[PDB]
Amino acid sequence: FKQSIHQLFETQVERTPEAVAVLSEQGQLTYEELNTKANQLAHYLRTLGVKSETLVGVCVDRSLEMVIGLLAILKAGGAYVPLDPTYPRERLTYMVQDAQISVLVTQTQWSNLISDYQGQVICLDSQWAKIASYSQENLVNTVNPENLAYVIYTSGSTGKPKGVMIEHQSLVNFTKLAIAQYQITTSDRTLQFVSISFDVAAEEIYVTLCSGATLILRTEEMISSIPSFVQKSQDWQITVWSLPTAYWHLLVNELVKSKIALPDSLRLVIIGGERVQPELVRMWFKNVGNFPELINVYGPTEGTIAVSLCRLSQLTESQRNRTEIPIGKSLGENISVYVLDETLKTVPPETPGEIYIGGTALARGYLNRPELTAQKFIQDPFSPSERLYKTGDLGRYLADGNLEYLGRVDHQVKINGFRVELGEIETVLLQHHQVAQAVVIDRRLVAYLVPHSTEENLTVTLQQFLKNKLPSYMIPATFVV
Ligand SMILES: Nc1ncnc2c1ncn2[C@@H]1O[C@H](COP(=O)(O)OP(=O)(O)NP(=O)(O)O)[C@@H](O)[C@H]1O
Ligand SMILES: NC(=[NH2+])NCCC[C@H](N)C(=O)O
Ligand SMILES: [Mg+2]
Repeated sequence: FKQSIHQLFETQVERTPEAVAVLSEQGQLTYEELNTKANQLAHYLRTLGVKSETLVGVCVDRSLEMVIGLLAILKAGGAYVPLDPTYPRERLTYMVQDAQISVLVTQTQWSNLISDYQGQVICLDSQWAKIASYSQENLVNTVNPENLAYVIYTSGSTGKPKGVMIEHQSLVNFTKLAIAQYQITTSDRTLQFVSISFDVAAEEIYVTLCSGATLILRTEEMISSIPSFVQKSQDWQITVWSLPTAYWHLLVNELVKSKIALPDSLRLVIIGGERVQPELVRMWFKNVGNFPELINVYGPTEGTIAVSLCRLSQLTESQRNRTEIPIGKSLGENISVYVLDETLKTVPPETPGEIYIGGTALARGYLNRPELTAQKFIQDPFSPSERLYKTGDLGRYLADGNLEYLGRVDHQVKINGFRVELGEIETVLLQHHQVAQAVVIDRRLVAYLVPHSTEENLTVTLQQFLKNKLPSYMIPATFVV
């Protein structure tokens, strides 16, 4: 039963061609229309040399175009590499060079964003008349399941981000499991929330589109305030929210502080990305109750989005009166979530250890980082045909079988909900001429540094320096000497 993610999508299109697939504040596309437009772009991409294992950069804003673009790259047999337009030129250029990207799917408003680029560029906004001349038919046979679907960059502690290579087979497995876990149906309306620079965007997009639900693309404005976010979700009649945990934390505090009613259409809230606060979980159950359903979802990018989940609304009082809220149990049978000792042996229940992931969830590895790949994706000594991914997350299984997240072994953290290696920022700061040694810590980022010379506006100088290298959320608010 061999299948690619776009094939899963294609099966759905055939089932329900006239359903609305994607909605934005600007327009909408039916399943048929999304499929035919992605086919037209895909056919064009094939004529540009895009084929299986070809990496295609995607530098688009959240729009109907974004979705067409992702699906087209997939259908052409390529793997997309998200290139976040809010990142600085130098970071984007690095990714393009590192990934050897020679096709860039973008829009005219982003065209000056690569330190400039010798490959083929397609601007979806200005060249649609050309693209509309290509075939609307599904392409046949362009990938195997072991072929890449996307390469997504994450923070690197040695000083540069690195790409996590995700094959179709792991993504398809994820998507099918999540669809059944969440009970997504053709009646659902899912809010597309996170940037495609984070793999949770793939959950939101593919779970929705491969089940026949409607994907609703959010605006920048709707998240600036919780009342706006809630009211717009009520206007859209949203049934599924997928929220970074830190944003859900904001939401809960504002719910109680105000008398804001949740949308009446909302049936499920999926959270993840960092440790949920038991107090806010208790505050949620007191003020909201058990509907909408609340699920805590865990996993790293390297395990294809998520590997564990816990239905918080199904926890007993006692399970929620604990000091950690569980991250739960494996998303499915072909995914193993282990707590292991230093020799990779399982431990008795309630014994803490490090979380390692096995089975269908695994990334192929890190793009062009053989040392890091060998370090993190380990051959299973007790099952040599298989690999384990070392998560760097500590945890323990409770007697009831639920996994608890216990923290990190290292200096990876989450800032604004985004994965940050403190070593990335620290490594980058050492490159400045007037920094001698440097250390960056949470908690919020504060930089600890001894300069070569003390200049008295060194805050703004190191800030402006990092501004052009690192995403904003990697820039400390304050510095210390
Ligand atoms: N439900 C959860 N509870 C606690 N921690 C979580 C949960 N979900 C994810 N995490 C943490 O987030 C890590 C995985 O981050 P990941 O999803 O790989 O990065 P990201 O947020 O997409 N940003 P990046 O990968 O740098 O672009 C895990 O290893 C945990 O430390
Ligand atoms: N809504 C979700 N399914 N979120 C997934 C949570 C796990 C994911 N690794 C993260 O860091 O966010
Ligand atoms: Mg993830």
